[PDB]
Amino acid sequence: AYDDLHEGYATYTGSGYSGGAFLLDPIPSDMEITAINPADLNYGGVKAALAGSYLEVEGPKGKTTVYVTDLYPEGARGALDLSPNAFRKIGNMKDGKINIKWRVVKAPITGNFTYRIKEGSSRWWAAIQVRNHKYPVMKMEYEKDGKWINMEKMDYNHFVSTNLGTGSLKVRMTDIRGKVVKDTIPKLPESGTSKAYTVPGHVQFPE
Amino acid sequence: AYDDLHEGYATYTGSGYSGGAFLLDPIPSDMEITAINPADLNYGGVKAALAGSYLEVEGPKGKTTVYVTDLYPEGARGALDLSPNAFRKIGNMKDGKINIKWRVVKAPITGNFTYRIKEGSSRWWAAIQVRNHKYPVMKMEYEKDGKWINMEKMDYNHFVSTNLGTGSLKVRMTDIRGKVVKDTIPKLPESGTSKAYTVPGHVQFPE
Ligand SMILES: OC[C@H]1O[C@@H](O[C@H]2[C@H](O)[C@@H](O)[C@H](O[C@@H]3[C@@H](O)[C@H](O[C@H]4[C@H](O)[C@@H](O)[C@H](O[C@H]5[C@H](O)[C@@H](O)[C@H](O[C@H]6[C@H](O)[C@@H](O)[C@H](O[C@@H]7[C@@H](O)[C@H](O[C@H]8[C@H](O)[C@@H](O)[C@H](O)O[C@@H]8CO)O[C@H](CO)[C@H]7O)O[C@@H]6CO)O[C@@H]5CO)O[C@@H]4CO)O[C@H](CO)[C@H]3O)O[C@@H]2CO)[C@H](O)[C@@H](O)[C@@H]1O
Repeated sequence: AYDDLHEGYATYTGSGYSGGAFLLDPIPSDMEITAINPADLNYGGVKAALAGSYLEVEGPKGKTTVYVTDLYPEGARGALDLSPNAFRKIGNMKDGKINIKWRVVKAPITGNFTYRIKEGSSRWWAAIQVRNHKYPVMKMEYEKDGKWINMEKMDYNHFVSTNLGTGSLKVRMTDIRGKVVKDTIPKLPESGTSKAYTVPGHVQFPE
Repeated sequence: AYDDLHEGYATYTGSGYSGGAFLLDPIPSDMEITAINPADLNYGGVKAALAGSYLEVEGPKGKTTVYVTDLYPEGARGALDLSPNAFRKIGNMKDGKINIKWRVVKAPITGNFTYRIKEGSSRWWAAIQVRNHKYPVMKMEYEKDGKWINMEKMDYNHFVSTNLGTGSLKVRMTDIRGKVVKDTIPKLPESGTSKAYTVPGHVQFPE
């Protein structure tokens, strides 16, 4: 059915503010964040499906919302590793591990997607990340010669393809609800950029 | 390689000195070279098997030896597209096409292999080309955790693999006669190299 909660346990950690597997840096220190177990992270057989999602997390002392910035490698199904500023709002940190119920919620954000084009990217091979997205990005495609080509999502929260073609890149993104939106990204470099770079986008998933 | 024989036709072209498919630049402008039909290029099911090979070619007026630098995309079985300085030695330039016989021969070179590490190569993905080899290179393997891993030869005359591991790279090369030599290459970088570079090798195929 429509919007189920997930039972699990929360622990806490100070990692994930920097060097998180989803390459979402910089994370401001006042942000409530979490790492997420692999089974839940990879919903639908899509690697990093929940990367950059937001979760409402309910514990014994209340509820709070966290930004998913990292993998919780040894986490069981249902398990989250929150930042302590988030954890304290829903449980006593003396307890170390707490019972929780969580679910994906609409991101508390404004504006459009922002894209990050990974170092190494070119017309030959590219890795494109979506940031500032209101719901998990389950799918990304690009058009080439009138056909839409699926992009595999990677563990490091970018969508990848090869031989994408020349000129501007028409892309389309699908969320966890199945809503599809469409955008354009400027032509990829002749050859691999030494640095990742940012492209502010011009669409957002519907409310 | 010791013995071999092909019958076909040759034409001639000015291409292949620069920007040839096999990424063998720079080629001296007065070197004797040829482009080669796809069927014979991809001998034994190896893409670009004969890239960087040397052929002895016989026409009506004599024989000469040529360096294979490019693909002859439209050539039929046995067909070659020679540089005009090579065509001149074995045929009448006033003909647009000639009967030829040819065979893979020992490279008229001295010294050991040279490797070219393609731009963007790293421990995660690498494309390695062998240069200055006496016979066609049919196979390249590298060692990883005590096991030998085969690298796919690409159309662009490099061998490719992924997750090659850290540290210096033990490789082994097999020619078209089935001769095998082994060597070591310096470690690959942690991120895609910004520029292609060459590295001196320390072995050569036997005479
Ligand atoms: O999280 C906790 C967990 O951690 C675990 O460890 C993790 C660790 O935490 C992670 O950091 C790490 O994950 C990531 C890692 O996987 C990642 O790997 C990437 C890397 O970043 C990239 O840089 C690299 O990029 C290369 C591509 O892979 C490669 O495929 C691409 O290929 C291109 C070439 O670039 C291009 O030059 C080439 O050549 C062209 C030809 O295409 C062309 O052909 C055409 C002809 O011209 C034309 O005539 C004909 O008609 O058409 C032809 C086309 O069909 O020819 C021209 C010349 O003519 C050539 O120039 O073409 C290729 C096209 O595909 O190049 C890329 C260059 O960058 O990719 C790799 C992946 O492969 O790195 C990141 C770093 O941030 C890392 O995060 O993983 C580890 C391990 O899991 C722990 O294990 C665990 O314990 C913890 O719990």
